[PDB]
Amino acid sequence: EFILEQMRLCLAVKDYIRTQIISKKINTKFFQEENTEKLKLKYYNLMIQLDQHEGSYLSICKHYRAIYDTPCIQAESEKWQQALKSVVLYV
Repeated sequence: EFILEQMRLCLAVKDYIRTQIISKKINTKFFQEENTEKLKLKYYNLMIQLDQHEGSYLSICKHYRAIYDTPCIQAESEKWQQALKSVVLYV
């Protein structure tokens, strides 16, 4: 949480390069979602904003495919519908 929090602060500063620099320290430290789903959701909801800046239209597809985590995501049709719609829209 500590190392993830300052990413939003850097976004507030509007310094994308530093955000992309600091984000690389969490890629290998996955499987933190075994008991903390909301932390994983918060993490994924930031690279979407980050990559939307310049032109990256395919990595965000990978993120939305990664929103296929614990059925605490897909058992909520009211938002699961658009969660699975946006991936096929962005492909």
